[PDB]
Amino acid sequence: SLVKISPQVSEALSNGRAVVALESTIISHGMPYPQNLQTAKEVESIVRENGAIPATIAILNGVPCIGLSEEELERLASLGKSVQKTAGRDIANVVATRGNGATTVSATLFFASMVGIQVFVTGGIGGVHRHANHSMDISSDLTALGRTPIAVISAGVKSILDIPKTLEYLETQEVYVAAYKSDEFPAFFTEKSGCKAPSRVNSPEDCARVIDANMKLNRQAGILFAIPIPKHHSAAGNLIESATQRALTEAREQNVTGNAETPFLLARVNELTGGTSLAANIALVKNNALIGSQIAVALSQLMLEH
Amino acid sequence: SLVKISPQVSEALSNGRAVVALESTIISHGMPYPQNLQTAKEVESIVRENGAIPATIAILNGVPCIGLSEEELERLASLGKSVQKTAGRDIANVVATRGNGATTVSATLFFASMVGIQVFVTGGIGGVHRHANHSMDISSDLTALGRTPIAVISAGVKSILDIPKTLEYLETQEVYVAAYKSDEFPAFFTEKSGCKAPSRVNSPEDCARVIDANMKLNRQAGILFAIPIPKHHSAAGNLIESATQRALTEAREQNVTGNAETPFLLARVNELTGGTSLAANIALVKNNALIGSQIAVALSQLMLEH
Amino acid sequence: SLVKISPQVSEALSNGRAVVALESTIISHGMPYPQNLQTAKEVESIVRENGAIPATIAILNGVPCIGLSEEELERLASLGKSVQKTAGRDIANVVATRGNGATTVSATLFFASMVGIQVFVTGGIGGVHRHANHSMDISSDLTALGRTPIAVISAGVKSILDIPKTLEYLETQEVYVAAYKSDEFPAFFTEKSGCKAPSRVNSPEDCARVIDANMKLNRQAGILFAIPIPKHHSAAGNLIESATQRALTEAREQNVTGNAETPFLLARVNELTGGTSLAANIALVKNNALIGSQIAVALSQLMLEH
Ligand SMILES: [Mn+2]
Ligand SMILES: [Mn+2]
Ligand SMILES: [Mn+2]
Repeated sequence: SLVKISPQVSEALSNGRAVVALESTIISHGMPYPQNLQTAKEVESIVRENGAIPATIAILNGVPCIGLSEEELERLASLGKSVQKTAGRDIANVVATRGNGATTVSATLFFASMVGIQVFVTGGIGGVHRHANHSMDISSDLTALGRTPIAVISAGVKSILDIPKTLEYLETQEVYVAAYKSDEFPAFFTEKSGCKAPSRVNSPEDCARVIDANMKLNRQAGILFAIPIPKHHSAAGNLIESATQRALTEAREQNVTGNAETPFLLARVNELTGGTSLAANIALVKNNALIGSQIAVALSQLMLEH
Repeated sequence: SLVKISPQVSEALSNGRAVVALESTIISHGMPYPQNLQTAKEVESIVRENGAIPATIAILNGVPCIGLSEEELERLASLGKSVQKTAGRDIANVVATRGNGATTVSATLFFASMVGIQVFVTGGIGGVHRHANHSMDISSDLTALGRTPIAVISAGVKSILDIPKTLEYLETQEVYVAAYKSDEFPAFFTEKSGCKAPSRVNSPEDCARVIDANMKLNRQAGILFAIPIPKHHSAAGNLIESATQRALTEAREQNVTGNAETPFLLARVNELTGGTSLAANIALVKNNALIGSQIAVALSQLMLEH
Repeated sequence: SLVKISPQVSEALSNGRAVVALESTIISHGMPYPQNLQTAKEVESIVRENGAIPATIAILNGVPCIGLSEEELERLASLGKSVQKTAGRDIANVVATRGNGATTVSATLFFASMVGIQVFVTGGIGGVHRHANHSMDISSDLTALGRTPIAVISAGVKSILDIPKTLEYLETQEVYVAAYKSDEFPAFFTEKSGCKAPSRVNSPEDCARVIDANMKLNRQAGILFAIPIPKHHSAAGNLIESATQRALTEAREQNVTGNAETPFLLARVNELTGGTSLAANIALVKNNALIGSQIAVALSQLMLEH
C-alpha cells in the first residue's frame, strides 16, 4: 500500500501481459532538460511499440512509483541531478525522509520483482571494482540479482570494473549469465571483454524459455542477459574504451589507489570524450529496450500457453 | 514450540508494544559473579525505565529463551564463561546437545526476528578481520544482518577489525548503515574510525521512521545504527584505542600472522589496560540500550498510528 | 509440476520415511559403460540395505527427475560424459533447452530441499579455489548450502582447493560444519587437512539430532557433515594426495596461474595415478551413503517421535 503502481502497469500484471521495468538514471544524468525527458519518452516508446508496457520506477516525495504518469516523468526529469542515487539499501531512508530517489539496479529489481515484473531493462550493471582484493568494493547489484528471481537485460559490464571477477562473483551467487548471440561476454562500450560468455542465448524466445523455466522452478536467483553493443555504435564505444584504457594507464603511472581510484578513472574519461559516453549509453539502453521488450512479449506467450 | 518466549515479551509483541532484544554476552564475560548479573539487571532496567520490554536471549539446557526470568538470568550469570559462544550456525547443535549458549549477534538477531522483535541492542558487531584478503575471516554477523529485517543498535566496529572493508561488505549485503548524530562512522572505543558514515540519522524518531519504512516495504535485509561513544567515556575508549594501535604495531614488528593475528591483538590489549575495556564495553551497551529503547518506543508509536 | 518425483520417493516423503538424495556424477564420470551404471546401482543398494529410499537426481530431456527408474538410470549412464554438468544456476537453461544434465551439489541440493529431502549424500563439495584472492573463484555449492536447509554428507574438501578459506567462507555463510568422529577436518583423499574441525559429531544419531533441531528452528541455512576417508582406502588416498602435492609443486615451478591453474593440477594428478582417484572417489561415496542412510533413518525416528 506504500507502493504506487500505475493503472496501465497493474492491469497488465493482472492479465499476464508483457511489462518491462526501467530504472530512473537515463533521466537523472542525461542531456540538459528537457532533453533527458525526451530520451526517457523515447525509451518508453520503444517498449510500447514492441507491444509491452514500460514501467519506469522511481521514488517521488517518498512514494515508490512503479509506472510513471506524464506529469511524474516530467517532474523527475526537471529535478535532474538533484535526486538521491538510491540503491536497495537506501530505499527505506528515502521513503522515511520523503525524498526523491533515482533507483539503481539493486533498488529497481527489488521493486520490479515485488510486483511480479519479470523483465528489467537497464544499461549496465554494477560489479566488482578493480583492486577489490584490497578494498572489497563490490556492487550490491550482484547480491541483489543472486536473490531476486528476475531477468536483467544489460549490455554487459564496464571495463572500468573488474569483469573477470564480476563474472566469478555472479557464478558464486548462482546468477545465470548469458551473452546474446555471441560466445564473448560483452564489456559495456565494446563487445571485446576478453572473457568467454559462461552461456549463450540466440533469440528473445530462447531468453523467454529460460525465464519461464526459472519461474516454474521457483528459483530465488535471477538472470543476467548481456547484449553486445550494436556495430553501428562501435566507433563511439571504441573511443570510450580507448579513453578508459588510457585513464587506467595514467592511473597506474600516478599511483592512484583506494577510494580515489574509481572516481579518477571516471573523471579522466569524460575530459577526453565529452558527450560521446552519454550517446553510447543511450544507444545501449535503447537496444536493450528493443530486445528486452521482445523477450517480455515472448514470455507472456509462454505464460498464456501454460 | 521449541522456543520459549516470556509472558511479558509475548504480551508486548501481541499488542505491538516496544520490545528491545539483548544478547547474552555482557553476562558471560562481565565482572566476577554476581557483578555480571548486576550489570545485566542494570541494562534491563534502562530498557524498562524508557518504556520498553527487555528481551534478553540465551539458550538454557537446549531451550532457546526469549525474555529471561529472574531465575534464568541468575542461572545464566552463575554459569559465567562456561557457556558456549553460540553463533547462528551453532544454534542447532547447542539445542541438540541440550547445552547452554550465549548467543552472538548473528544468533540473537535470528531469534529476535523470528518472533517479531524489531530492535536489537548490542555492544559492537563482528566484521571483516584484518588481512581477510589472505584469510577470508569475516563475521557471520554481516551475512545475517544482510538477510534479516531487524535493526541492530551498536556503537560501531572495533579497530581490531578492518573497518573500511566491513563497511564495504555491509554495502554489498544491502544493509543500511547510519551513524547517529555524526558524519563519521564510529569505531567502538573511539568516534574516530577515519571512515565517513555512509548515512546519518539524528534522533530516535529518525531511526524509527527508517525501520517503519523497511517493515512496510517487506525488505529482507536489516539495518545497522552506529552510536558513537559518549564523550564521558572517551578517556577510557582512547586508552583502549591507544593500546590497540600499540598492539597492532607490535604485531607487525613480530610478524604475527594467520590465525594467531587476531588473538594476539586481543591478548596484548588486555595486559596494558586491564579492566578499562570492560568498563568501556558496559558504558557503550548502556548508551545503546538508552537510545535503542527510545527508538523502539518511537517505532511502536508509528505502528499504532498505521 | 515440472519436476517428476518417483512413486517410491513421493510415498516415502508423504509418510516421513527416510530418503537420501544422490547426485548424478558417479554416473557421468565413472568407469566405462556399463560399469558406471553398476557403481550407481551399488550406491543405491547401500542406501536401500540400510532402510532408506535412494533419490538419485538428474535432468533428462529437460525433465528434473527426483528418484530414477531402472530405465532412467540406464539411460543416464549410457549417455556418459555427454551430459551437461549442471550447477544450480544452469538448471533453468537445461530445462529450457530440453537437455540432459548431471546435477552438481548446488543443483542437487536445490531439488532435494524443494521436495523435503533432508539428507543429501555426495562425494566432496566444491570450495574456495587456490589463489581466489586474485580470482574470486568460489563454488556456488557454498552459497547454496548457506541458504538451503539440508544436510550434505561429504568426505570433506579436496586439497586441490583452499581448505582453510573454504572453512572460513562456510562460517560466514552460517553453515554448520562438523567432522565425523574426529577433531580434524578431513581433506577428501586424506584425513589430514591441517585444519581443526569447527565442530564434531560422533554418531548418526548425533547428526540426526542436529538436523532435527535445524528443522524445528526453521533456519534457512544448511549443514555440512564431513566424514574422513576409511583407513582401508588411506593408501589410495595418500597416493592421490602425494600426486596432488607434487602437481602443486610443479605448478609453482612453472608459474601456472589464472584460469589455467586449477585445470593443470587436475590434469597432472591423473597422469601420475590413473584410475586410483576414481577408486578412491567411489569408496568415499559408498562410505558416505552408509553413514548418510543411518543418519536419515535416525532422523525419521526423531520425526516419528514428535
Ligand atoms: Mn561500491
Ligand atoms: Mn571469524
Ligand atoms: Mn568456479
